[PDB]
Amino acid sequence: SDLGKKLLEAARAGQDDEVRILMANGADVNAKDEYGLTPLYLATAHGHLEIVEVLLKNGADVNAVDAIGFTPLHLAAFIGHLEIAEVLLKHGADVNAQDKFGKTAFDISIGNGNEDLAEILQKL
Repeated sequence: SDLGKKLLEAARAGQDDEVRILMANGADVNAKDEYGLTPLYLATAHGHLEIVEVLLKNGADVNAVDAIGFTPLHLAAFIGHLEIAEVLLKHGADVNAQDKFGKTAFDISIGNGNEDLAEILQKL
């Protein structure tokens, strides 16, 4: 909560080393900000691969959703971040998870012309 706020801030700002320190001190990996978002979502939104990997290793929730029902996998599909998608899948991101309008991460990747990301999703 105190450390959760600091963790949300470090994820937003791409502060890799601050994230590692906060993990080492037991910060809430799934802290939520006033927008209802978690460090994993925020780091994914920014393309911060190292921070994503660290959060996942410390138990970050892959099923956390935003206001439209986007999981971090949906967001990675939208932005086209191949490596972040791959690590989310390795940690159990649900390839069948549907947003508010019934779209899977695959659907999102195709809608946003991210062909390479669509391929890794189709494979699973």
